[PDB]
Amino acid sequence: NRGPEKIRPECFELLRVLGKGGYGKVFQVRKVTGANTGKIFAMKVLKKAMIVRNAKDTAHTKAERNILEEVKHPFIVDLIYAFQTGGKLYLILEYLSGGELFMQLEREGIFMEDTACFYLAEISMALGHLHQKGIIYRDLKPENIMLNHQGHVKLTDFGLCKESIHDHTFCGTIEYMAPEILMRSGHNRAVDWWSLGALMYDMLTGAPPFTGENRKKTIDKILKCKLNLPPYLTQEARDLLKKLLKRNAASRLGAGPGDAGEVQAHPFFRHINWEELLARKVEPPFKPLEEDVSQFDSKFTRQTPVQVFLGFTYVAPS
Ligand SMILES: CCc1cncnc1N1CCN(Cc2nc3cc(C(F)(F)F)ccc3[nH]2)CC1
Ligand SMILES: [Zn+2]
Repeated sequence: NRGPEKIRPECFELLRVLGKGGYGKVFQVRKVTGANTGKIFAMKVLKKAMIVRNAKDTAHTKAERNILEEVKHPFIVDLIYAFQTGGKLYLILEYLSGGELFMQLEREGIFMEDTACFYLAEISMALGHLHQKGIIYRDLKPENIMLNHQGHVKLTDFGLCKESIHDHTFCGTIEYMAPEILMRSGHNRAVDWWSLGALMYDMLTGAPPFTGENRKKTIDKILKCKLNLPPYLTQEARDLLKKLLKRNAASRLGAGPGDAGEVQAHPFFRHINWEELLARKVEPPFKPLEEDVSQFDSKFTRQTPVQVFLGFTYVAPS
């Protein structure tokens, strides 16, 4: 009765702050009008004025908008609306109440192989679909991996960088960045299987494979590449990681003509029914405690909101 919806900032109620950064804020919000009223979303708010200052920032912002519209997949975060005002860009994504999956590592100290297995497979599906659509993830990290309500993986940062720091690859943690990214010898589709390697390692030992005393030193360690394999590891987890964490790109598992399927065919995934896995029919090893703000804080509080970009405006179907 009266139109379709023109989604506006005033359709949402600002409930908590989930993330602050140089380029904008992530809020937790409730839709209060029309359509799903009462449903909870995450609302990423970006500052137009500062993005258009820099072309590399304009790219990711536009790409994120693109990818989230065009690349939908069960282990990738859903975009539900997008819209803009003068001076601001808004993105309303699904609210991921499970929180970060490396916070589960804080509590588990470390992840059981069979438990890491589930998370790694789902991750791989996402990465593999991401490739089928010609997208390379660059800087995958444990922060980029989140957990929906029932506790399944969802990939997360496709736009700008959360940092407020800005010192684009050296702003936050580099421990999960392939040598080539550091040697600026490009990237490639096999850069993401490195990152999967680093994540596995962390998932089992609680640390990235090579760390140093400081940046310079870190970068070094990584390039040096000497790999330390805790004893308590089963042969196949050993097997898998050797292959993945390979100095040279060409040589990593997942690099081949068909590659995320081959990664998946590895004996470490022998128990994984991809059919039901992607149907989200396997119960996840972790099911956390809808609005529950618990796993983001305590750091974040105080809710309040501070040419190109044509077609940014968007409503998801379904
Ligand atoms: C919007 C997806 C999401 C959904 N549900 C619950 N948690 C989520 N988060 C909240 C935390 N977030 C990390 C993050 N990215 C950021 C980007 C910015 C930027 F404004 F771009 F500069 C600022 C702060 C940021 N914090 C990961 C995704
Ligand atoms: Zn940055």
